[PDB]
Amino acid sequence: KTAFSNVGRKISQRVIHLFDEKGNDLGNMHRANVIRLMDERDLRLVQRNTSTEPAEYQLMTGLQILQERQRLREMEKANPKTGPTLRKELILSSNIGQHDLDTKTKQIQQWIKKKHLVQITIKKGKNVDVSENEMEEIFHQILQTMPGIATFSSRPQAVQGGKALMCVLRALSKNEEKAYKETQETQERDT
RNA sequence: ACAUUUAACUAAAACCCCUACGCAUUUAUAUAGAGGAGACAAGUCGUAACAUGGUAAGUGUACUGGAAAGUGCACUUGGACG
Ligand SMILES: [K+]
Ligand SMILES: [K+]
Ligand SMILES: [K+]
Ligand SMILES: [Mg+2]
Ligand SMILES: [Mg+2]
Ligand SMILES: [Mg+2]
Ligand SMILES: [Mg+2]
Ligand SMILES: [Mg+2]
Repeated sequence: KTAFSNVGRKISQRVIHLFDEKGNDLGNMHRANVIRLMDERDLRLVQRNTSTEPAEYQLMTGLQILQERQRLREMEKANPKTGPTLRKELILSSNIGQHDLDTKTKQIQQWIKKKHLVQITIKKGKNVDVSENEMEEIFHQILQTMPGIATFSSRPQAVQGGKALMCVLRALSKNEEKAYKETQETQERDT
């Protein structure tokens, strides 16, 4: 995380683009001169933008730093963007039992309702040789439990020289979900 | 409930009842279906225990969880400890 707080007296860079407490642009200056300003005016230094090639810092009072920090947290509460997508993964075997596959299927379902990405790998079993098409059946069994709740993010693909298949499942987009409801309703009208 | 009559110059003859057992009660077997234990065997998913077993283990109790188990409270050492 990046916090809106006083950077301190030790500034990372040597050349610093500085602004005034009122926003007046003071231009670029050396960090040694900035520390002298912070002491002469009794002000603290915050980092407003780092993307700019010349590092941009602004002088601010403790009261201002508080108001901005309060402002920002009122925006994020109003607009809490879910930034990270978490890639959960399950390595399965071809000879997995039904009780174990039913347990791992329920686990996959809970990951999809949380809007995660589920990478499913299926590997050849111990003492067992299987047709690569048979391994692909498990993917369709897992997804069949989630008819209108999930779909192939990446379709089944052979990996490790064909020894083990791979896949990625995802939650259906809102548009794809309304389409499924529509198609399902049309079938209801037909029947 | 039943009630002793005839007979008696030797003495004997009459005497003969009916109510229970069932839709009760006792015990057991058979049968729809649902579970447990053990044996064989070692497939499936984890690695809970045994080493400080990789979060020391366990007792009681509570809650929770695919599963061993996890966590809380007290207790035990059948653990450790300048
Ligand atoms: K344990
Ligand atoms: K132990
Ligand atoms: K206990
Ligand atoms: Mg990861
Ligand atoms: Mg263990
Ligand atoms: Mg342990
Ligand atoms: Mg305990
Ligand atoms: Mg818990």
